[PDB]
Amino acid sequence: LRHTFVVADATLPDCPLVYASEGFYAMTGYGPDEVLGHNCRFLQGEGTDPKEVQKIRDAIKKGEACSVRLLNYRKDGTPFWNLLTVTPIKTPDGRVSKFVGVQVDVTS
Ligand SMILES: *[C@@]12=NC3=[C]C([C])=C([C])[C]=C3N([C][C]([O])[C]([O])[C]([O])[C]OP([O])([O])=O)C1=NC(=O)[N]C2=O
Repeated sequence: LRHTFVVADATLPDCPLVYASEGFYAMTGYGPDEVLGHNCRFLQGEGTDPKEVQKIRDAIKKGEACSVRLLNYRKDGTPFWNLLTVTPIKTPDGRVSKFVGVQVDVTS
């Protein structure tokens, strides 16, 4: 039902976020001044499973949509489960331009 959504700029090497819904900011606890121009890998931490992470990277590198479940931590430290889904956006000539991801706090 509910879920946040963001846009990452693939034209840039590190895939920084260039847009985030109001839910993303509220959920994560960070403000646009702290997220724009960055990679949401900053929401990851100790419990975060590096193997799951390793899957998004590859999907991205390979430029394929992908969904995985990762443990993320809000700005206050409180952790939460993130059911993330990443989708690539290719130009008419096949090249990838942006990446779109939909986050969902499935902490149940
Ligand atoms: C972040 N959501 C998110 C949304 C998009 C559109 C993309 C492309 C990536 C993410 N990430 C994954 C992260 O940026 C990175 O791709 C992986 O960490 C693998 O690369 P590294 O170089 O860091 O090993 C998001 N990850 C999250 O944990 N939370 C989000 O909301």
